[PDB]
Amino acid sequence: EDLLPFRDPGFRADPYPYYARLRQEHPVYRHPVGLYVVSHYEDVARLIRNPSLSVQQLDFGPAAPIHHTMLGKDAPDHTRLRRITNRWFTPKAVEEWSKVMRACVEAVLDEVEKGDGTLDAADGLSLKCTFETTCHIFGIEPTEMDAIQRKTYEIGLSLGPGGNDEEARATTEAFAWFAEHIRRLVADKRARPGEGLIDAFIAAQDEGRMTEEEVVYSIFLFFAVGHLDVKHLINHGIWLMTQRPELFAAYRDEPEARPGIINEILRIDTPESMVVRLTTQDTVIGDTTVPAGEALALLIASANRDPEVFADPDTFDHTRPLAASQHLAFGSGMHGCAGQVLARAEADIVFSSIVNRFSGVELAGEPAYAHTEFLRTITHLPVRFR
Ligand code: HEM
Ligand SMILES: [Mg+2]
Repeated sequence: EDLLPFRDPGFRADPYPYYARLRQEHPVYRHPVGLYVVSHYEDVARLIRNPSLSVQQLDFGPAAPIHHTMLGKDAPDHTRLRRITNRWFTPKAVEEWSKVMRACVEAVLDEVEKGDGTLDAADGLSLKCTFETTCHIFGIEPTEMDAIQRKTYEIGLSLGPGGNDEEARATTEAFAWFAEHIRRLVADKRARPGEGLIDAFIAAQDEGRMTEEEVVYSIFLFFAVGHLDVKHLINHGIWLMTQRPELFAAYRDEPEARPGIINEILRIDTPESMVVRLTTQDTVIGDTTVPAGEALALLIASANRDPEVFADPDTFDHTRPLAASQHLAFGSGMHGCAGQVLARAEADIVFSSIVNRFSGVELAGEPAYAHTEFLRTITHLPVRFR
């Protein structure tokens, strides 16, 4: 705990002042859990691109199956796996996915506009539409959305460095649920092939480029990333529009401002706080040398609030230089988000659909949260459109 008390409710609600104290006093902090925590932008940016840091040799504990996915592999296995999916998430591919996302979003807003204008924008929009888009990509009908959201969040608790024993058991149970669910999806597609990403994983398996477990857990990974951080971008952006009507107006009236707005939502409340790596050689980080064999937590959320890069960093300003494009919310280096183009498209579709159809959005109740040391989480976001 000490300077980063992961399970403390105050820290989870607002960790930014804790990051600021670390940046000032301990840029490389040896945390009691056995992590070296790295809080400055300059150091995070260099390390996340350093090819000597490993994910494959990290102990993921109950989340070990992530080692059967690109997220849990070092090169060359990383390259092998990532090359299978690269063509599915290019700007060209995203043009197709955008039509699906747009239709889903527009259908939700049609129900809203025909009713009383109220919506839980979390379960009823950001989750629903990102999940349905992911299922279209895979080539399946949408089912088990609630379980998939819940069990992804459960796994997230163990990926956070504050995870405990009870959370670990729920995590292994979640992976068993996912593997059973996904094996049925794959069996169905072997029996009746389509043209979706699941079909592409099956083809890769049949060509000897992936194992059966790599197929199953890679589908898991895309279920999780297809909705988890992107729904926070959407949720937090909608919440900001309820608080800041000038942001609603700018999104609608200034198309050139839109990347800057997306970027500033991501910078101010980074959906995933950190990425973890293992050193494989003595690693110099400023005035500290970390031995080989040590786990590093690269605090992207702290980097994103570092005043050496972002002036007045705790203030939301969508008009920042270079559209706030220096943020590290999508990571960087070998593992830099494979879904960035899709995520930015999905968020843009939601925000543009809202501001082109309604005059404003307001809160219709108190939001609910489930923040952790690792994940920012809006669980319920009751709004009214007009
Ligand atoms: C705002 C939304 C998102 C944010 C902030 C985000 C952030 C990140 C970050 C920080 C990582 C790096 C993890 C590391 O270095 O350990 C990552 C990896 C990845 N993300 Fe995203 N992500 C988002 C949306 C998506 C979406 C919609 C997809 C869907 C394809 C996706 C797919 C991935 C994949 C597959 C990886 C692993 C890449 C690799 O290991 O080479 N992400 N994401
Ligand atoms: Mg329509």
